[PDB]
Amino acid sequence: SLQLNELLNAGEYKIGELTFQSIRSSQELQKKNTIVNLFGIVKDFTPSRQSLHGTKDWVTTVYLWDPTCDTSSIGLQIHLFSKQGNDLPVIKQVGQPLLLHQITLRSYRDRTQGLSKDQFRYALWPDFSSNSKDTLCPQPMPRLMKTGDKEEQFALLLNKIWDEQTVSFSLLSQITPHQRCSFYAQVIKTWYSDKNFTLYVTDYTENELFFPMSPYTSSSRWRGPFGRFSIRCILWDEHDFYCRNYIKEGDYVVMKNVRTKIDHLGYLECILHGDSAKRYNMSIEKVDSEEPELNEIKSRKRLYV
DNA sequence: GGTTACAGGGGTTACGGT
Repeated sequence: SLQLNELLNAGEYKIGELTFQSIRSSQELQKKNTIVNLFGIVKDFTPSRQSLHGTKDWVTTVYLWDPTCDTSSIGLQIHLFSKQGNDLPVIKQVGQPLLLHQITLRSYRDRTQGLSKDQFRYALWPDFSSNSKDTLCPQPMPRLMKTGDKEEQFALLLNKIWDEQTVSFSLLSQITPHQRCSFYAQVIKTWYSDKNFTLYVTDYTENELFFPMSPYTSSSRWRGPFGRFSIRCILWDEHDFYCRNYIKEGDYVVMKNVRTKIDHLGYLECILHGDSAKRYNMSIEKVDSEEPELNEIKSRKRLYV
């Protein structure tokens, strides 16, 4: 179980006679497009179907996970393509181990993305942990690979590791552009508007890329903290409706799996986009004032009172 | 080398106090 971890945590590894990369590493935003070989498990998949525009290629889309990501993340987005016919992976159920030889990574919308090479191969195993015995179904020949002994071990582990496991919290000083992160914070300020909800929140730790709140402005109802101790969060859709008249100035919140972003004028922000498709599993929820996880915040607050 | 498939998806100036 650990021999798996050990190789993964390197970022790159090898089975049979070819070299893999882990998912987390691979999610690195590479500007230059490179040739990767992947192995993980299908946390989400679409049916193969012909695409309607351009070359109109056959296309299935999948999200490969491994232990270098948290159990919350679906993982790396990969679109597989076939110009030659419908020889794409026939995926039954989640938790199927999937190897993918000869995929490319390419960044888009500030998110690293898999795109398959024309001559891509794959190999696919069942969801061993399922009661159902038919979780693999027969696969199109053209793009298979006869997998060796070692990789079939790997497959049973990944399904096990996944099955058991189905977060990592930061201070606000520790968050950087374009990441998914989780944190406790107290609310300083809110602003509803027609089109969204906004929270200004803090854990009383300075982040370079936060706005510097002046003590010297006139007629501000912000009483503190001053400088770069507060992030703005923007809640869309369901997150708006739940918080708009629920979360209030001075509440202590815990926010899970939010996405960070630099706004137009160059300050780091939090976005919770609407997420109907149960994909990102982000949350924001009130925390009881006397909780032990909140006392590090309270203490820090004395130091800026 | 990266349309198709993505989606989603979007909002003034650190106040305004809606």
